[PDB]
Amino acid sequence: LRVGNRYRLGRKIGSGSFGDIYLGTDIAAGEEVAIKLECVKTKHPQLHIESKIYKMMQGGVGIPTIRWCGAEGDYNVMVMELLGPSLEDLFNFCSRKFSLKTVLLLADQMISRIEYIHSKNFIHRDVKPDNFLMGLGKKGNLVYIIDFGLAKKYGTARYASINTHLGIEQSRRDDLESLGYVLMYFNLGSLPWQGLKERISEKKMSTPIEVLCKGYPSEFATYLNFCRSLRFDDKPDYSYLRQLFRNLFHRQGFSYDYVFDWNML
Ligand SMILES: CNCc1cc(-c2cn(C)nc2-c2ccc(F)cc2)ccn1
Repeated sequence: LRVGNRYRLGRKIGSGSFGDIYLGTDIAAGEEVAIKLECVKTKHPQLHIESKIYKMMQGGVGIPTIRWCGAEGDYNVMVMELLGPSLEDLFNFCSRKFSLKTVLLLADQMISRIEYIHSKNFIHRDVKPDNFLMGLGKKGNLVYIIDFGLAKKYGTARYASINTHLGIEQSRRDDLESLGYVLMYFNLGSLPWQGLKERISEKKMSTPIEVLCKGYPSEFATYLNFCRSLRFDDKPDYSYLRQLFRNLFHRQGFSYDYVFDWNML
């Protein structure tokens, strides 16, 4: 199917917040792309608002390039460069187990992605593994951050901060606290409040950070304690948090070579 004079629409990949994702080809450039579709007539149009956020974020490391934006038939269309699998897909492919080196390589980039979004006056509000994608080819070592559908100028229950479960307005600290649960999720293979059948808020609040992080380097606990200590309007010390993991990376004797667990398959 023809899209905006130069794109050929392929099949559905998955779904984002407020729209389905499809494979595509940029016919003029000879490159595969990813296409997000939104019904023109939806009660709450958001595709064009999100495109403006991506546009403002352009130039930042690990911010995907948006190639075209417009309307075609029954849909609002956004075209993005093709990226690789999400960290959730890669975690599942690695049998839900990442080495400490992989977790630390990912933490370094992920803290930087969040800091960049915050430097652009936005909070993401949905920090989770499926919102981080690895690049392809020459950009294969790069962690990209996606989905600005829930973003706000200053989510998922499993990774929500305690302040979020309390019903408090999300701020910079909440994006970082979510990353801290994402990091522990990669370390454990699961979180203690996962698969409960409300109950998540109670389980999170009754699980001390020292119990959550037991058997893992103290840095994961120190990271979460720092995020929980941040005030609503506080500018987080991103450099301190990256240095916490960097010092542990050096103590372990690891090389910053971008060779992740999946690269060894
Ligand atoms: C997973 N690799 C294919 C892939 C998927 C995506 C992708 C995923 N999700 C949940 N959303 C998007 C997306 C695609 C286009 C767009 F305009 C806005 C967002 C992106 C690139 N490459």
